[PDB]
Amino acid sequence: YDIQAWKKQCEELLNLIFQCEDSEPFRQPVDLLEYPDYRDIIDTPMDFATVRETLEAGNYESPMELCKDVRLIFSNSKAYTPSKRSRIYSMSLRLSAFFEEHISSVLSDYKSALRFHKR
Ligand SMILES: CCn1cc(NC(=O)C2CCC2)cn1
Repeated sequence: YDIQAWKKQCEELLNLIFQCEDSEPFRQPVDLLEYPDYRDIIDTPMDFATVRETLEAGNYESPMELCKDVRLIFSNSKAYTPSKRSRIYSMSLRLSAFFEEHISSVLSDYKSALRFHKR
């Protein structure tokens, strides 16, 4: 029933993601010098350092907001990929499955804690 517990849970999940080799293309913003057309395709860049910094700044109110930004990292990779078999996109799919597997309980616990608070 702890309404604040999601924050440390998200910090720990981000630490695991940064240890994962599959996160390396997503740890910092996409390099616009190496992918010069990136902003012609992607409206809202997102990366894991931006997510971590937003969390540490106290600029997420809920784990749902964090989850929306993490999902944007994956949807950007899918939208920019030239192929569904591309290396970076394939890494995003594995990392997304890992993220979804771990965020599920964080979201469930937060929503149940909030329902208890408003009972
Ligand atoms: C396929 C386009 N794309 C590029 C990346 N990553 C980078 O450019 C690295 C420079 C630091 C992050 C991820 N996706």
